[PDB]
Amino acid sequence: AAVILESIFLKRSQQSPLNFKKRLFLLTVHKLSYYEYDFERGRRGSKKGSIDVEKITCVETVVPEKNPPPERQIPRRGEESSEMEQISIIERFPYPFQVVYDEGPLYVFSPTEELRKRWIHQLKNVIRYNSDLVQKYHPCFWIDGQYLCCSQTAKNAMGCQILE
Ligand SMILES: O=C1Cc2cc(OC(F)(F)F)ccc2N1
Ligand SMILES: [Mg+2]
Ligand SMILES: [Zn+2]
Repeated sequence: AAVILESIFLKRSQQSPLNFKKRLFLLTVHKLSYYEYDFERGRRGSKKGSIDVEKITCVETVVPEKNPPPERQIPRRGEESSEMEQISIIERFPYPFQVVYDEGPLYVFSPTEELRKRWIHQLKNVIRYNSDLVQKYHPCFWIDGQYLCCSQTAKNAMGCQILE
């Protein structure tokens, strides 16, 4: 079923210290998938996983990390080169969004706000007919065994904030 979006994003892996990995994400009408990227040949490398779109309960932005490492900091502008600074789009991923399903949240970092907006808008569209949409979500990341927003310690805890 047609490719809706295809992007290189930094994702937080399921667990140990948190691990972030640069992966290609593919949205079709029924599946969200991710791949090791084959940079040299310009293709999808090895498929690493998939979830059914119909298992998604919620998709929203995530309050940014207070102390992000450089890989997730917003570029200052002109600190890399004099003009045409575009390679940041595969080097820096400071705009995070979350896909909630049964297991709890998947954290994905987008290199630009516009790309994050498109992914959220297209994800909301494809999950509109989902049976288990929640009207409550966590605005902050779950880190060190709890959600920063409400200190709850089940990854599948009901959201502490209502959705508009
Ligand atoms: O380590 C990981 C990264 C990841 C992403 C994910 O969502 C998916 F497939 F991309 F839609 C589901 C499971 C996992 N486990
Ligand atoms: Mg660089
Ligand atoms: Zn919360």
